Amino acid sequence: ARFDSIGGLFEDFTQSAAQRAIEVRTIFHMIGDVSGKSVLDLACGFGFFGREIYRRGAAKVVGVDISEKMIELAREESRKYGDPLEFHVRDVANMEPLGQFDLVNAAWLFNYADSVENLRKMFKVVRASLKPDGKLVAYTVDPDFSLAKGNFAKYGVNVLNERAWGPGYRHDAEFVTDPPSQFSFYRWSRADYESAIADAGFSHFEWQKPLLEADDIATHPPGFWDVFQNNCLQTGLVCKP
Ligand SMILES: Nc1ncnc2c1ncn2[C@@H]1O[C@H](CSCC[C@H](N)C(=O)O)[C@@H](O)[C@H]1O
Ligand SMILES: Cn1ncnc2c(=O)n(C)c(=O)nc1-2
Repeated sequence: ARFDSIGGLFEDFTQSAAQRAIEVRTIFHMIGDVSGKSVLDLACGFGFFGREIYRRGAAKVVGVDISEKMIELAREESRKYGDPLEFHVRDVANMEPLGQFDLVNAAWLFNYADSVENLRKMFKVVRASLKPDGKLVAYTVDPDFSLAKGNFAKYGVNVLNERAWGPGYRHDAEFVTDPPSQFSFYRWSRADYESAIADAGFSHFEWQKPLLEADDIATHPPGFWDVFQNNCLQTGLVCKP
């Protein structure tokens, strides 16, 4: 697992990157009220979203990550904060269902599907993890990002290259950390996302713009967010059966 070599540097990135506050705000906007819900947090990393979802009143939270090192970090945080989250090491593309939840949160899962066939398998696994009236809240790479239109290093993610891969693109990148931490991600097209969504059994879905807000603009020099708005690397997504 690539994040076995990143470990705590990812949390360092979340504390220094300008984009992270926008991601977090947008995701909690899409999630809404979590009181009493069962929640599955996929690609959970050290558990940030599932843990804050628990703190906001969720009934039960389970986290899944392909990285044994990241899950060991997640488990240690739960011990440190005395919280009841449970974690599993799995590749979400090939995992067996863990129950049916009110809410699946997948912040930075689908951009790690390394083929369009695995993108489709992931959406089917998510649908099988949902009750009929549940919902998926996802955060992923915007299909329209183009490396030539502007890099994202000033917001925290230095994208290094761009290469055709299957019907999409693959990108090497690094989180802007001390020292930088390398990873690779995949940019699948909007059509392929929407096809994977429909074929998994989600009859409703909507893309969600990142919630850049007035105070974000006020606390940087004018134009700081121009690349973020003109060549955004990220987008939200909500799906319902
Ligand atoms: N196929 C897969 N199945 C499960 N987890 C995966 C995966 N591919 C990548 N990941 C995990 O996805 C995580 C991306 S980092 C994002 C962590 C967390 N969602 C947060 O936003 O705070 C890493 O921990 C990585 O190991
Ligand atoms: C995990 N994670 N966290 C924050 N931001 C990103 C990101 O921009 N991209 C492109 C990405 O693949 N993964 C991210």
